[PDB]
Amino acid sequence: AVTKLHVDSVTFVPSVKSPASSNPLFLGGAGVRGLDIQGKFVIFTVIGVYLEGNAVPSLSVKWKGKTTEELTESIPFFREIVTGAFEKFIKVTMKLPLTGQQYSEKVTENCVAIWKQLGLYTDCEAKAVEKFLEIFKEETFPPGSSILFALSPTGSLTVAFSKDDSIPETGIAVIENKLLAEAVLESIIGKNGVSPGTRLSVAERLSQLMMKNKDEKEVSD
Repeated sequence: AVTKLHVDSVTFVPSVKSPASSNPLFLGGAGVRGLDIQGKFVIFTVIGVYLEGNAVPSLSVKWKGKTTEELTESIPFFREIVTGAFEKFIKVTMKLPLTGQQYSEKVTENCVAIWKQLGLYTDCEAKAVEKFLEIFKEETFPPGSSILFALSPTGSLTVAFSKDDSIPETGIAVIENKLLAEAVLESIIGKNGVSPGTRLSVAERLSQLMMKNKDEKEVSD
């Protein structure tokens, strides 16, 4: 069930080693981030989402048996993935050239308003966003380069970069803020996310994996 995925011209492998924990993570799903510009659907980035193996049995408790459609429309299901006490990893590969400032401002364009809406915006989050922006401030990402995000089980966000599809053995910096960490993944597969394709892909694959898990345990190690 955990096969590689070909999205646009990129190929996401079945498993990657987390630059933060060095633990293996399986390919949950992949898709593109694009938008209609003057009549043409322009693809900006190609995204892959990886999850920790223990996430399958964890999610199975409440979601085993749900169909792809049921999981795709489920706000609670994806919120459980985003806030789950397990590691998540995101590989964002550029198709179009993007500057670190453009990209970082795009990923965080809604989180502040969202946190204020929920009454959760504190100085900790303000500092986290500032740090996030500083990390990307002077970076440039040509087509083919990648931005890697590792979300720890407790909410720490590790940021790393790559010139291609390779995954570095360690990250660049870590932002210790659960809300910002979750916001990065939410911006992709959440209800207000930018990639319907990635959300659908994750739903489809997890629906199948949760009905297997038991005695197949394909996400072990």
